Amino acid sequence: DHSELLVNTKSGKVMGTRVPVLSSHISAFLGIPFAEPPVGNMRFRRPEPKKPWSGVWNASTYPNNCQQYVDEQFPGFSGSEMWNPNREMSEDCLYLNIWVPSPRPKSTTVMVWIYGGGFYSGSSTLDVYNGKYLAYTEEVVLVSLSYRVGAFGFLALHGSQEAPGNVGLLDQRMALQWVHDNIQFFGGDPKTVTIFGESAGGASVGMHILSPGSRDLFRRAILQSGSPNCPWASVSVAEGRRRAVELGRNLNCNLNSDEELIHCLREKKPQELIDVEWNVLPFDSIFRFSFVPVIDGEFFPTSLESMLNSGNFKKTQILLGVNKDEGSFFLLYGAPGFSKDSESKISREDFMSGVKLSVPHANDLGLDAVTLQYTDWMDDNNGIKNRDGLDDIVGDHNVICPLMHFVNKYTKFGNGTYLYFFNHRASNLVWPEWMGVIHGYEIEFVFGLPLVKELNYTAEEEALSRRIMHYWATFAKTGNPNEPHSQESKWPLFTTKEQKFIDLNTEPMKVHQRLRVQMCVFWNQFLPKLLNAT
Ligand SMILES: c1ccc2oc(CNCCCCCCCNc3c4c(nc5ccccc35)CCCC4)cc2c1
Ligand SMILES: *[C@@H]1O[C@H](CO)[C@@H](O[C@@H]2O[C@H](CO)[C@@H](O)[C@H](O)[C@H]2NC(C)=O)[C@H](O)[C@H]1NC(C)=O
Ligand SMILES: *[C@@H]1O[C@H](CO)[C@@H](O)[C@H](O)[C@H]1NC(C)=O
Ligand SMILES: *[C@H]1O[C@H](CO)[C@@H](O)[C@H](O)[C@H]1NC(C)=O
Repeated sequence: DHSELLVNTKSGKVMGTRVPVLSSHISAFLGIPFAEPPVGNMRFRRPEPKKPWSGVWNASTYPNNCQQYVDEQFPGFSGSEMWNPNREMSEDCLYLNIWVPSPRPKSTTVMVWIYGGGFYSGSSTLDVYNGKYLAYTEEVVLVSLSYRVGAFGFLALHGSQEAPGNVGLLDQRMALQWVHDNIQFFGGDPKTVTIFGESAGGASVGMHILSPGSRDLFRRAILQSGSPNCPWASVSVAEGRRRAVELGRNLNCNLNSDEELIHCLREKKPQELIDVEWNVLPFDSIFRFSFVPVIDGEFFPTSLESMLNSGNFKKTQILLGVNKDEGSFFLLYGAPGFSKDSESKISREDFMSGVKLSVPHANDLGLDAVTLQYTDWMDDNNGIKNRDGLDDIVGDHNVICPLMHFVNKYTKFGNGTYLYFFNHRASNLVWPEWMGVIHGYEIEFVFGLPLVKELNYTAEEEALSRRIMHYWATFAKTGNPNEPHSQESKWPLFTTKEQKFIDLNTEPMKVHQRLRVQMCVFWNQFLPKLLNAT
């Protein structure tokens, strides 16, 4: 080798870069391709594996982020801008990143990060997805993948093979193929790969657990605030088709045959599709899960629920959880009365509307049912209560109760579940109090940022991040987040009978049972039953 930053891989030779890590240093390989650029006539198709290359691929800088809608609701605002692309956007975007410990290890554990963003945005290159503190602190090879989002990734004319749909999931699978085939040269154990991810990354993980074509490519799985059965995470092939033809209609396109339609859509510039993306949604939910995975009979042989009942999925160990206020950012962005700079107390009227916004698929009875469920009628004009109740509505319906359904289903067949509730609101949070513990805001703990002194996290936050990185890495290494026979308090296994989970915050650990049963019984059993009858 005569070098640490040089690696020969079944695709090509790769030149690394040396990086500082809290006064130490590590190796890092940025922007390694794993597939052919999906440009021109390749748009909306299955990816192809990268054609192997003569020479030294300069893997010393982050790659172009994929093409997505950017978030300008708060220009200049870091809380919101941290999530936007920070490298140039381009259809040429299927690369990946490895952080290897230094000195290069023998065959140690690999974690692969799959970003979220609702399947319409996201980027592998964000400050908070910086793999170096975790790769360093826990001695793991940390990969981060990238995948087409939006129409580029999920336009779906089932029957067609030109835009079959799901292709963004296939992007991830191929990144995962590549880890299977090449991570050995980098010091990592291809028999010890944990895929982890948040939001749509969390659901993508769960979809790889489910899909036959992906199960064999990894060992263990972490799902953070996302689950494949989330209502924003998939659509029927009928509704993908319907939505895809509506992108044509919106862009003046021939609609007689798929060939016609795809051809038209392939001619248009990127920002053009992005600009009419919103306008495919029936009406509506706020924000733009236009193009998402399809239940296609291929990647997904049958319906998720049926897969999940029959046990048709990978049986291994999972670690997963939710944040206390998943819903808060949705309300801020899409619902009246809710604004970044006020306490956002909610009139009783703005509650009726907010309910309607959050449960689009429901009839008047559904809305009454949800309203009854979440309303204190001894004090129905409390604007804090109404504001918080709406938050819980949105959080439970879209993240917690689908996640709890998945957990109870998986655990009947799987080989060990661990379940967390992250309810710490960070000291240095730039968002207003009423949002609480926000969708996405445990990521920074997982990826080590509170160990950087520059960023003003408290010491008790430094200890939390260290504890969490350990749980995560110990779990990836062993299928269990606890240390062999250590003094520290044990995070119990989640079981069907007893359903224990822990909080994840600065106070000493507490174990609980049945995370949000009452509401989840409502969302998972009662409400669907009531809508199917009426
Ligand atoms: C209620 C209803 C639907 C929901 O779907 C999801 C899962 N993914 C949604 C992410 C797509 C919206 C992201 C646009 C802004 N990017 C952010 C993202 C996240 N958190 C944010 C918090 C505050 C402001 C912006 C955030 C975390 C996920 C990455 C994108 C969560 C969720 C909650
Ligand atoms: C995970 O699976 C392992 C192995 O597939 C299970 O361990 C076996 O348990 C049976 C009965 O408990 C024993 O007869 C064997 O000695 C164990 N085998 C091994 C290889 O350890 C284990 O119980 C499963 N874990 C969970 C939490 O479901
Ligand atoms: C790798 O690429 C970047 C792009 O500007 C450059 O800064 C860096 O010095 C290059 N290294 C080599 C080996 O050329
Ligand atoms: C704490 O650090 C931040 C960096 O995000 C810095 O901008 C800020 O000025 C510091 N706080 C105070 C009170 O000076």
